[PDB]
Parts: sequence; C-alpha cells; structure tokens
Amino acid sequence: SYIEEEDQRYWDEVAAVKNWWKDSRWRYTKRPFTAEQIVAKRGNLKIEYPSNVQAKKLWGILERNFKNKEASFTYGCLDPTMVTQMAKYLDTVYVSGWQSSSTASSTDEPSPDLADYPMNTVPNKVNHLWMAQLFHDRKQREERMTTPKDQRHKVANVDYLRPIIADADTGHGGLTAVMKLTKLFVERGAAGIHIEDQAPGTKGKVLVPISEHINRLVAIRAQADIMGTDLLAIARTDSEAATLITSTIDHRDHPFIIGSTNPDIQPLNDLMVMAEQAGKNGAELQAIEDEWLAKAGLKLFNDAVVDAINNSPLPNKKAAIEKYLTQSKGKSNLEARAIAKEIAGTDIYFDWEAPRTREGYYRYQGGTQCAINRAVAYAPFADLIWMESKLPDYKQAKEFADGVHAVWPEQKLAYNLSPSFNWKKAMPRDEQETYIKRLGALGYAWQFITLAGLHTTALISDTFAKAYAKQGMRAYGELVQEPEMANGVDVVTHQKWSGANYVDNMLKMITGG
Amino acid sequence: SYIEEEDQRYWDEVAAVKNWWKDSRWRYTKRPFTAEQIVAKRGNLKIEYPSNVQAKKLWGILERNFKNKEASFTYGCLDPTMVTQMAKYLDTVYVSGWQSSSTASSTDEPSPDLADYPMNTVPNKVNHLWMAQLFHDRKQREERMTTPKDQRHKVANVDYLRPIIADADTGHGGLTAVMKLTKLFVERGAAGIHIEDQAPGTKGKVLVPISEHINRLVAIRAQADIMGTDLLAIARTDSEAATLITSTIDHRDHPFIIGSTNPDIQPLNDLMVMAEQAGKNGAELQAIEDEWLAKAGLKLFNDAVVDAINNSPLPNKKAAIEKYLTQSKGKSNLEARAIAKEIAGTDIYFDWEAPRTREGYYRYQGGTQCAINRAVAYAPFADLIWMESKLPDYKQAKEFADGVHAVWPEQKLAYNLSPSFNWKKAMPRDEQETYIKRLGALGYAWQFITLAGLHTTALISDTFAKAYAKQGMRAYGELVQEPEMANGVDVVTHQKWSGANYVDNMLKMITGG
Amino acid sequence: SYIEEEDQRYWDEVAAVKNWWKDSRWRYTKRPFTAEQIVAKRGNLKIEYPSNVQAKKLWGILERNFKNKEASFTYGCLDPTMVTQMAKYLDTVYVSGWQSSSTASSTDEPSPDLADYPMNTVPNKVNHLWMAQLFHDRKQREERMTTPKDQRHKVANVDYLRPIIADADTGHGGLTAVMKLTKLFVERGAAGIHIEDQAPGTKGKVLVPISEHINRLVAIRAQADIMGTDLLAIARTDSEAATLITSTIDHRDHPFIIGSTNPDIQPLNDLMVMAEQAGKNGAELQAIEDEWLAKAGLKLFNDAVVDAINNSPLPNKKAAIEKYLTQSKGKSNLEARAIAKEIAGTDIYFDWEAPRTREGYYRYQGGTQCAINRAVAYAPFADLIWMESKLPDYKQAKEFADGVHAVWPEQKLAYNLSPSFNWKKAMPRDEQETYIKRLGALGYAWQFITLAGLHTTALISDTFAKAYAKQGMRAYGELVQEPEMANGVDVVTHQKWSGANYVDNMLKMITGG
Repeated sequence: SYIEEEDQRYWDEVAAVKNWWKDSRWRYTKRPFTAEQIVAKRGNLKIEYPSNVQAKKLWGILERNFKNKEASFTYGCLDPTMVTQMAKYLDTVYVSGWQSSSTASSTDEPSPDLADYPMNTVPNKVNHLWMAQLFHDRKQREERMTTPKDQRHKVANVDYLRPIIADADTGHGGLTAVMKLTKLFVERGAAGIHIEDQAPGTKGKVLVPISEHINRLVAIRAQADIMGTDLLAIARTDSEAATLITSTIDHRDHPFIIGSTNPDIQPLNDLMVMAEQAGKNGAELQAIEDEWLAKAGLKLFNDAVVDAINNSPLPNKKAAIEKYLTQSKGKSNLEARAIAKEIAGTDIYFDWEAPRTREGYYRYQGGTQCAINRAVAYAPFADLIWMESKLPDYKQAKEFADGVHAVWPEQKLAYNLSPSFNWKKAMPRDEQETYIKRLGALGYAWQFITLAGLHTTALISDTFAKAYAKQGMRAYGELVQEPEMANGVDVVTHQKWSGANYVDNMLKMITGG
Repeated sequence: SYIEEEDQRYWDEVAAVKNWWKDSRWRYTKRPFTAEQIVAKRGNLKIEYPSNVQAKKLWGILERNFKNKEASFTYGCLDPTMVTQMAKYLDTVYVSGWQSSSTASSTDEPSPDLADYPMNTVPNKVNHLWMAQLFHDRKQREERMTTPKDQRHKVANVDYLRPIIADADTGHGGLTAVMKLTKLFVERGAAGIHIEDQAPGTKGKVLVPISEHINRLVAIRAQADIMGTDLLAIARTDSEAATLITSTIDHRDHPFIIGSTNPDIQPLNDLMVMAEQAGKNGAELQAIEDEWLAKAGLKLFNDAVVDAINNSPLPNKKAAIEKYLTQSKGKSNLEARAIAKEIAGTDIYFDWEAPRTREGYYRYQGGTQCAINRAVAYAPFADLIWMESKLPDYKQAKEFADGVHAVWPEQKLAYNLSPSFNWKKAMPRDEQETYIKRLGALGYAWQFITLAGLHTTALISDTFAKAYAKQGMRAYGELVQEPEMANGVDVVTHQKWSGANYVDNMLKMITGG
Repeated sequence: SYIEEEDQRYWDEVAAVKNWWKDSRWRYTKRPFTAEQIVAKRGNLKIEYPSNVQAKKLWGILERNFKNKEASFTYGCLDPTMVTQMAKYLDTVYVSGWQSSSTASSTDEPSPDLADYPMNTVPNKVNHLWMAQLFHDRKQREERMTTPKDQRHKVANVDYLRPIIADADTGHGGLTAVMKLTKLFVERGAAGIHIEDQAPGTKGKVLVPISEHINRLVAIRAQADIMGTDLLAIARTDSEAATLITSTIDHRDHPFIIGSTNPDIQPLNDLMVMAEQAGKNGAELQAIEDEWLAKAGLKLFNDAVVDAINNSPLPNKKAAIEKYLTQSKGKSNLEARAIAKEIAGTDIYFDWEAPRTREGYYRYQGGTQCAINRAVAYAPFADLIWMESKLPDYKQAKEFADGVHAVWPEQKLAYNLSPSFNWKKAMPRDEQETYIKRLGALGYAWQFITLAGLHTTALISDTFAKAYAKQGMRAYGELVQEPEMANGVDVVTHQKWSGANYVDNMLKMITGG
C-alpha cells in the first residue's frame, strides 16, 4: 500500500514545485529541467531554509528599484561589529571574496585574490554575519517587548535583518562543486550569490566558453530549486579585461578569438619549447614570445577577411564587406570561412592555435562588445548581470546597459564602484554625489563598494595606533571617545549592546521560580 | 637492549629539562613537580612550537621595561587587517575574550562577556592573527630580498612578528581543561596567556578559593613545561569587585568572608525556600532577601570580635584589640575564634552560612586588601599579576603596586586601561598623556586598552555608512580615500599589500623553467 | 502604527506558544516561566528547525513502548558508514561523549572521558551523522522514484532517518552555557539530549545540589521553547557511585551527607595543610588522611542520632527512634538537629565540614536510595530518567524503577547496558537474551550499549590488519569479502552506495538540455 501511498506523494510534491514555478519571481527565469526531476532528487524530509525569507526580501527590494529606477548600495562587510552599524543606514550587505581572501580563510592562511582558499570560506563568512544579525534582532526585540507600549515609540527599531549577497567566485570547481557551494550558501543565510565567467585557477583574464558558464547559473538554479529557495543568481562577466579563453568550442565565442595570419611562421609552442630545451633563460623566452606575436599579425578573421577585400583589385568593396558582414551574423567560424571565399575569391589564411599559450589557451578579445555579447546570453538564466568594470565610466556604463537592454528591456543590472579610482581628484563633486543615482536610471538596481570595509578599517587602525603610540590615553579619548559619544554610537554603551540585559532577564526567567 | 637504550634516553631528557629550568627566565618561578615527572608525560617525538620563540621575545621586552621602569601598551586586535597597522607602532598584540565573545565564536553564536563559548574560540583567534603575521613577514622579506642591497635601505622593515597575549578566561573548566586550553594556546602562536580567580559560569563577582587558582597557574606551567615552551603566565584577580566566594575552605580567605551576628534570625535559604513554596512572586523574594540582610548584621569576625570589645565594660581596649589583632595574623577562623574568647571572655557569635546564596555561595569582601592578599599568594607561580580595575585610579594603583612589592620587590605587573572611564572629561590633558608612563614607574610593565579595536571599528563604520548613505561616492573619497593616501596607509596600495608580487614571482619560480 | 501592529504580533505569538503548551507532549512537563517571557526572548524571524520533526518521532516511539511496556535499544554510533547499517535494524541512534572523547574532538586532541573538550564536540558529532542521514535518504528516494511503480515493491526502503540522542554531559558550564549547548544541539538534528548531576570538571564522583541540576533541565527547556522544538530532555543521575557533593546548601541532600562525630579531632585541612608545610611527601598525606577518616567516625546524623538512642539508659527506644524518624521526614538538618535533642535529651555531635576535601567538598552517601531521591525530584522537569548503573543488576533495576514509580507511576526510564560486565561468563543465555525485554517491563523504554561502536570497530580492525599482515590479499577476501557479499552488505556495491547514480542523473538533469 505504501507504494500507492508513496507515489501520490511524489506526484503532489511535483504539482507543488510547478505551481511555485508560476511565481512572479520566475517570470524571467528559464528552467531547462522539470519539477518531475527536481522533485526526484529530494528526500523524505523537507527542510525549510530561513535564508529563503531573506531572498524574498531582496526580490522585493530589487524589483521596486528597477521600476522606480533607483538603486541600493552597500559595501563589503568584514565583521559582525560592522554588519551592525551598516544596518542603521544601508539595506543590503555584501560579502567579498577579495576581503575574505585577506581576512577570513577557513584554513587561516591568507592570500591575494585567488580562490585557492577552501569552498566554505565565504559561505562561512555569511554564517558569521547572519548569526549575529539574528542575534542583534533578539536583543532589540526583547528590549522593545519589555517596554511599555506607551513608551516603545522611543525605543530603537534598527532592521538588523538586511539581506546578504556573496561572492561565489567561479563555482569553486566543476558542476557538482557549484551545487555544493550553492547548498552551503543557502545554508548560511545568503539572499543571493554571484558567479563569474573566468576559469578556475588561472590568475590578463582567462575566460571560459559561454556554454560552460551558462551551465553554472543553471546548476545554481537546480540546487535552489531542490532546496526550494528563491535565491538570487547573479551573473558577472570578465570580458572587458579578458585576454584568453579556454576552448574554441563555443560557436558564439568565435567573433572574439584572435588567430594568426602569417603562414610563414612557426606556432609558438615548439619555438618556446625548443628555447626551453636549448637555453634561453626566462627572458629570451619572453623576448621570443614578444617578437613572435608582433610578427604573426593577429586579428579576428572578420577583420582578416575584411582586410583581404581592401587589398583586392576587387571593385565594389562595401557591397562585398557588407554581404559577408551581413550574411554571417551568428555563424560558426568554419562557416564564415566559407562565405568568405565565395565572397572574396581566395582562402584567407587564419590560424587560431599557433598563438595559444604554454598552457594551450586561446587569444581572446575582451571588451564591452564581448561583455554584452555574453551578458545577453547569460540573461535568461540569471537575476542580475554584472559587467565587472575596471574604471567608473558612465559612457561604458550606458553602452553596456543599453547594449543589454535591446534583447532584454527588463533586465536588472549590478555595478561595482571603483575602490581604486581616485574619485576625489578625478571628477567634480556633483559628478561624485550622483554617480550612483545616475547609473541607477540606467537600471543598475544594486551597487556596492567591494573593498570599503577593508579600507575604513585599515584607515582607522593606522590613525589610532599611531597617535596612541604618541599620546597614550589622550588619543583614545580624542580620536576614539568624544566622537563615539558625540555621534551616538550603539557600541558606546558597552555591555547593553553586547546583549547583557537579554541574558540577564533570561536567567531571571529560569532562575526565576 | 632497547631497554638500556630506552632508559638512558629518558634520563638524558631529564637532565635537559632541569638544565633548562636553570634559565634566568625561571629565577622567580616555583615548580612543585619534577623534571622526572614532566619528562614522563612526554612522548617519543619532540615537537618544537614556534610560539616559544615569541615568548622569548616577550620575556625579553618585559624584562627591560621593569628594569627601565617603562611600559609597553596595546589594545585588543580584532582582525588581521588590524594586527597589520598596529605593528608599525605597538610592540605586542592583545586578544580579548570580551571582543571574541562579540565577534569570534567558533560556533558563530554571539553573546555578552561570558565564557559560554567553546574553549578554542580564543586560541583560534590567536591562530587567526599569528598566521597572517607570518604571512605579512614573508611578503615583506620577499620584497626586500628581491631588491638591490644598495636600495633596500629604502624598503619597509615593519616587524610583523609582535608577540601575542590572550585571555584564557578562568581555564574554561577544571584542571585538565586548563591544560588542554594551554596546549591549544601554545599551538597557535601565543606568547602569553592570562587566567582569573573567578568561578567558571557564575556571572557582583563570584570568586574561587586561593588554592584552586594557585592550581591553575600551576597546571598552566606543567603543560608549558611538557611542550617545552617559555609561555608567560599572567595571573589576574577579581577581588576589588568580588562579592562572593565558593568555599570557606581556604585558610587565607577567612579574613575576608562575611558571617552573620544575629543568632535570633533564620538562615536565608529556608526563608527564601518557603517563600518559594508559599507564593512570594519574584520581588517579595528579593524583598525578603534585602530585609533579611539588613537585619542579620554582617561583618568580618575580626570586626565582630572587635565590636565586642568596644561594648564591654572591659577596660584597656587597645591593649586587647591589639593582642587579638596581633596574635591572630594568618590564623584560621576556627582559630581566631579561640583567641577571641580567651581575650574577650565571651563567645562572639558569627555565622558565615546563614548568608550563603540560593546556590550556596559565601559573602566575601572584595577590595584592594583582598587583591594584594591573593596577588601576594599568586606571586610565586606567575609571571605578571593583574588586579583588574574598574576605574583608572592612581592611588589605588600605587597602593596595590606598593602592597604587592613588600613581599616581592621584583614583581612585574600588568594594568588594564579603562575603556569606559570618560578620559577626556575626567582628567587634565597632562594627567592623560602620562597616565601610562606613571603607572609604568610603579612597575606596570604591560598595559592595554582591552576594547580598543571594537571601538575604533564601530566608530568608523557608523561614520562611513552614514555619510555614504548620504553623499554616495563622495563620502568614500572624502572620509575614506584622501586620508588613506594623505596618511600613507599600506592598504592604500590594494593588491601589493595582499601579497600579489609574492605569489607572482612564485609562479614565475615554478612556471619558470 | 507599527506599535499597535508590533504589539498585537507579540500577543498572538504568545497565544500560540501557550496553545502549543497544551500538547499531549507536555502533559507531564512543568514550566516555571511564561509564554509571555519565552516569546520575549524571540526575534522577528522564525526559524523552524528540522530536528523538531525528529523529536516528534521519538516522542511517538517512546510513548508506544511505555504503554506496550517494551523497549528500543541502540548503541553508540561512531561514524556515517556506521549510522548506515544500524538503520536497517535499530530505531534510534545514540551519540556518546566517551566515544567522542576518544575519536571526535573539535580540536582533534584526544582524552579519557572528561568533558575537557570543546562544547560543540558532540553537537558536531550529531551534525556528522544527521547530514549523512538526510543524504542517504535522498540517494534512496531518488532511486525509488526513478523506478517503475510496478517494480519499486522490490527496491529498498531503509529508514535512514532514525532519531538521534546525544550526551550533553553536565551542560558544559553554567546556566548560560547549558542553553548555548542546547541550541547547538537543536541546530544539528538532535532528537533528544541528556544531562547529568555531576559537577563540571571534577573527575568517586562529585555531585551537585539537587536544585542546581533542576536548574539545568529547566534551562534546557527554556531554550527548546524559544527555538520552538519538542526536544526530549533526559535526566541522568550519578548517585549510585557518587562520593562527594559541592554544597550543604540543598535541603534535600541532608539525609545523604556524612559528618564527623569525634569532637576530639582536628578538621582535616589544617592537618593536611600543615603536613604540606612541614614535609609529609605525597603518601604521608594520604596516610594521614586515611587514618584521620578511620578515626573521625562518620555517619549520617539520622544514624548518629539513632546510635545515640541505643547507647542511652533511655528506655523505650523504638518508640523514640520512630518519633524522630517519623516526625523528621523531609526536614532540614538544622531542624532534625532540633527534634533530636527534644527526643533524646542531649546534643548529638555532628560535623559535616571537618571531613571536606582539599577542594572543600562534602562527604556524600551515593546509592539507590540517593538515586531515587533525586530522580523523584528531577521527575517533573524531565522526559526520561536514567540512574546510570555500574553493573547489570535486575534487582537494583526493579527497586529503582519501583522506587521512582511510587511518586510518578507514569515515568519513562532509560537504562545503560554494561559494556564492561562479562555478559557471556556472568549470566545464563536465557538471562542474556531477555535482559532488555525484562527491564523493559519495568518501564525502561530506551536502552543502549554506550561503547558498542568503539568495540565492534576495534575488534574488526585488529582481526583484519593482523591476518592481512600475515596472508596479504587472502585475508581481505576471506575475512572481508565473501562475508560482505555472503551477507548482502549495502557497501558491497561500492559506488552505487556512495551516491553515484544520484549525482549521475543530476548532471544529466542540468547538462541535460
């Protein structure tokens, strides 16, 4: 009988996933799998994750911004003391892998920004702040509740539960790794996570095929789905600086890979290789590489093929170029290669493997075009898109926005505010106070200053410890105290803030009796 | 043959512990056990802990101060970014259990200052900073070494390896727990640790017998000894605020326990107890306790016994009191009780159990006298002594210093600088800049501002996030940037500081070839 | 408006705790606090813990046993491979602190049975198995679901979700520590936890006042209540072997503390103390202690007072003794002391402090009487009671059962099966096969063989590694293989069991498309 009992259950569990899938949340999400399959990877005990609740907040806050064409910003929170003041003012909290690389490795061994730290490192950072959020919410709700309704109106009401967003890196591995990383993240109170299109352990960026990454975002959703959570996926793309790619394999990456056009020169490897056999220090090598590249004349086929026309006694160029250009939109290389000849008449030479690196990587042409190119593909399996940008440039930002909005006019985008750019000496005050407001009107719903915490911190510690070493207790008072009091910092009141009355009344509660 | 082989080994290992025990380090340390026994708890594989090296630094720096009658200060470091700037200026690093209670629980569940967090919590904080110290020492030593000797003179030479001192709490348990906690601490790069005389899990302080704690310090040394490290033990004492004690048991705690002198009133328990049976909310209870205590007339025997004299038609009081006072110095209660009568003629009434608490604790009289009393006992099995002080008071500090220096003129003391006291509005600028210098001349070799990090942090985050929420990118630049640059903060240079060139050259090293 | 909004919420949250408190689960639980207070320690985000679901299973299975007067047993599971086979046959899983002390310390430093390891050690053991339970439930449910209903009837249906019970030790600290430990435990899938009446860090057992421990059980319930879970509390008691107690303080512990009756001998301390000052190695001390105790004539007042009668030319003893005996049932010592005289006529001498230990502990009289004495008190704030027993003794077990059943006829008890007793050579086969069945009829609903895993393991590894070192690959096959196959062990099929098809179909699910 269990069988008939058992199956119905499966079947009703299914009809529940799907009905869910009907949500306004999913209006833009494309699922390449079925409830039937999702529901089959599920066990007999349904666990409800509380981060889900947070995710529903984000969705909520991110969807008002777009419509209102406004943004919400934040910055990388380093610690609980921090997550604490931030809440008074900002509505999200961001967790950076750069920061955690420098202050939070589960193995406690620090490093420059590389995801050579263990997977859980960031998830763990999320738990770190999530737990304290819930904790400072109990402290406060206690305090309020043990206060005369007629007098609460005066008590604080800081919203400590501000949804968190975390750096998911590359996915820290393969398709399965990605899913584990997701679960971890959905276990420690993450409202949303983000993944890049870089190749794992390559740090001139080395990108990955479009398909592969479309595969991550999907695996990220398959999990969320099993765990039944509305997690926000966020797709970042490293094109605007990328210089390499791992495989010719993706049809859509062809217009962007650099081949060689000197059929008279050796492919690099053997040359480099030989030099390795037969001397050539380190440099020589680099030397020999620098020349070898300045000779090989590299371009993007489409360019090659165009060059070709322009040097042919062929008449009516434009008509030509166009045809080629026009006809070939979206086709494979092997293809374009065909149209080429038919058009031009000869066989343009093009070799995109003689340029490959020591590790066998391909020359790739990064850039806004590259960015929007992937972005647009990513767009269906992602909540927001982020074209990580080297410098705060409004035009680049408008193009990109604009570039993406053509295919998908309802896309939400996120932007990372330059911590390196010299904001004060590189743009007028007005241009500074509104920079975010502005991008926001382009549909940049979420923004953040990645390394803001590391800095605010570093700054203050150098200042203090310095004076301190100079004036002793005077500095504390001057630099530290008056301001604290003067500004009304929570923390000012030591113990209370720690959660003293809370514990207090607690024992009185038990001890009571 | 192994046997004869085996034994000699033991015996030579012994002669090595002892010879070590000869060190100038141990000139003031009293070992109630033998190399023979220490060396028996050791295994066949000798592990050399690198924290030992740090401890030898402290010893070194702490012993110059005393002789020079100067001090070194610090404050509670919260994180690696922090341990980083601090080093430029301060020569030690301190790790507080109050801070870690609020930002670093191995279980990630925060709390007010109680050691209800797991044992490793702080040890782990030590590893946290220790690892990064070694790391920023490699980064820097690399950089220097790959620089023309003729030009290093310009490169930085920050000493990142500044010895760490950690809050060991109570010992987080019993005698064995104490030893485990020690090992953990000696495993993660601790130069010195400190233990208090409070009872574990009682938070009006509840103290512990003098003997018990003399037992911790000893267990702390037994371990250090097995692990063969020069760890610095630091004994703190909670007398100046203590109000309870766990057992009449220690002979030396008698002069300090409060008994009752109203043979006409019930002991509290039953009364409280009954009230528990027969109604009396919560208050009543407290009420009934407040009265019961204001009636029972409590004092310290010696006082009682003195009172007694003063109300006797007995002539020649002073002669009397004195005798009693004089004769009894150091004796047990049961004893004094004897002298009493013989002297006075009656049986003074004194009951130190009718006042005991719900949990069976004894009324105890905290205070400087109490402090120096224990301190002086602790003095033989400890490196420094710390009479944790509520308020920055120079007279209290001189007495205590002075109080301890009588028995032991060569004692090193540590002092905790008040984070709560309103330094700026409570003492003249001169009185502020020298406060430490001064205590230092009393032999307060190590000083620190316990909750300095939490604050410097909190402060800065409220300030930033606030403006930020107001002026966007303008704030970063204004509050954050210019200063950073303006002041020359390490961190300013993002990546370099992360350890980028280091990793860089590393791969070039391998990849090299 | 929020205020009026805010308050109602509190008030409806309250009416929900209480209504819950109405459950058949709580029919025997006594709450010395209010929903009003519980609900005030709660935050604004309700987290539903999935262990709760497990607890509802236990309740369920434990309440059928009692009524049916049957039992369910288990033993200490060491690992996930283990939790795995156990499920095929047993219906609960137990986690021992003795085992985890020897194989699972969060700091990885092993030790004999002492809770000197960090708090989370066991909670963590629970997560360890809980996670894998859910995991082997997904693997299996997948497999079944991707199988023709007409053919599932053949597929396995092992219930991997068997409720877990964990050793909570003493509470690893004070009242707050207890609550943290509880939360941890309720976070990692614990169905029930157990706490003892020993004093933390004393390992001849050193007990704790009845009140203190009644305080733990309560704190354990206060938490469960906030976290809103039906956790099962289980009170263990160390009387039958106890030899000490920390404070005279509990009224009900009086009938059990041993005082002295030789008004002519010194209290121990000073004597021991002196000997410490003035020589007396280690032994002497022990010597001097052994004599000092054999002279001091110790008994339990009530005995003393009785002795007294029997040596009085007082006529009509029985009438006397009785009166005393009868009248005094339940009274304090100070009290009994009163009745005494009035009855007898003299002042019986009795001093229960001259016997106290070096650490100030009291002589206490362990034993079944002691056991039932506490048990009966614990009974109101606990789910099951466990009088930890040295040896499998049915009479002791019937008395105890019986002893407890008088006050509370509906009490559930747990019993720990002796791993040390020589079962095979100490009792007839019949007496062995039914031992559990039998206790079960006394109302011993849950039973377990504490160190069963450690053993089954140890056994097998010595056997294998031995032969192995002797016959190489032959042993594997002989000792290991055939049996595995011969018996049909899950694990036999390597990968499948690992969760291979599960992952497989997973990628096919994504990769699919």
